[PDB]
Amino acid sequence: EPCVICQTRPKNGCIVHGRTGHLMACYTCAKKLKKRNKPCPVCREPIQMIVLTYFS
Amino acid sequence: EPCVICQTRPKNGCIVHGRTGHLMACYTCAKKLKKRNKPCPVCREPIQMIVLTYFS
Ligand SMILES: [Zn+2]
Ligand SMILES: [Zn+2]
Ligand SMILES: [Zn+2]
Ligand SMILES: [Zn+2]
Repeated sequence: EPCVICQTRPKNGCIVHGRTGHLMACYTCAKKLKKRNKPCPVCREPIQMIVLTYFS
Repeated sequence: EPCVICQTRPKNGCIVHGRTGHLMACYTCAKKLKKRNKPCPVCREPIQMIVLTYFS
């Protein structure tokens, strides 16, 4: 299923905080949250980085 | 599908290199690769870090 935010792009934007990540959003939408200094939408941890994730 | 290495755990071990990640192994198997100084199994980039990834 697509990014829960835009419903258009795949869930390829891994929201990384320490050793864990929440993957529920696209890279574009996750980056927007990081750039706006917003926390992770599912766990409220501050975002360290967005990783463009490929499901090999 | 499960981790392509152990066939037991989920694909929750994101192999991070720069801004991208390859997600095909579990955290346990991916950590073994990083600890043994192995590159990413699909792209041969050095592994910067393993992120335990939850698919939401
Ligand atoms: Zn999106
Ligand atoms: Zn989170
Ligand atoms: Zn495994
Ligand atoms: Zn790779």
